[PDB]
Amino acid sequence: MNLVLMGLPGAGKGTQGERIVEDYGIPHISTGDMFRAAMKEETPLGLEAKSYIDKGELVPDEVTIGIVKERLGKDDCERGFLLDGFPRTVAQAEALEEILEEYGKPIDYVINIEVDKDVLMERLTGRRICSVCGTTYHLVFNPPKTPGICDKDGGELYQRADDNEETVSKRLEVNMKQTQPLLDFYSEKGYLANVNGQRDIQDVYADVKDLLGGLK
Ligand SMILES: Nc1ncnc2c1ncn2[C@@H]1O[C@H](COP(=O)(O)OP(=O)(O)OP(=O)(O)OP(=O)(O)OP(=O)(O)OC[C@H]2O[C@@H](n3cnc4c(N)ncnc43)[C@H](O)[C@@H]2O)[C@@H](O)[C@H]1O
Ligand SMILES: [Mg+2]
Ligand SMILES: [Zn+2]
Repeated sequence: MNLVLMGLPGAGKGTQGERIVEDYGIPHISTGDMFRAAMKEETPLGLEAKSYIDKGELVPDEVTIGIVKERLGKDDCERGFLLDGFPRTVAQAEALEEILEEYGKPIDYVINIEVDKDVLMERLTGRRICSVCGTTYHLVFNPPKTPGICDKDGGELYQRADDNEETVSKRLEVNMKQTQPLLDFYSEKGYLANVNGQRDIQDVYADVKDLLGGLK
């Protein structure tokens, strides 16, 4: 089960991925999460990536591809993996092709979670994340039972630094111009799957799960 999750900022990659990992147990590989973890530990990678992430810009291809290549080679990817937020440029897609060719783990499906750009600002500014487990909530669409705290572990929730109007706008701008070329790239390969992401979380996952049967 080799999967790629793609979608505009806030479309629900992390939300849907959390459901996939629970049902199948494949590693959830999010480049965004990897960069932020690096930013927290203040590693050289983290500091370099921060400049781009804080502005809502894409981190350069070379360094991004490098960390994904190493990640996909780990033992936990033996039965499959879930890429989240990578690739997000045709160049990264072409690089991944070579990487998976080397590992002998070609992509089964590229799942595009389609959501109108006009509703994503609301999805992100209203997002609140658990500082302990990283699961996401939304003040309106999926609120925690007790405001400010995680339903699972009681951890304090926060708002990601880049989820402000200005940066969200840049993120949408930067990723929107990369969207059609990526869709065309995978449509040509014959394994692009489009899912309507503008429905309730479990309804979206129902369609996502419909694509996962028979992948080992
Ligand atoms: N490959 C790469 N190359 C170069 N640079 C890279 C890179 N990868 C990462 N980067 C850098 O890292 C930065 C951050 O990357 P990243 O963390 O990947 O940013 P992102 O792509 O913008 O995605 P998000 O995490 O913000 O949203 P999501 O789709 O996972 O949504 P979620 O499930 O939380 O949902 C959002 C909200 O909506 C709610 N929600 C979810 N589903 C629904 C639903 N069905 N209905 C209503 N609300 C919902 C949630 O509760 C939540 O509040 C980038 O901007 C870039 O700078
Ligand atoms: Mg995410
Ligand atoms: Zn939590």
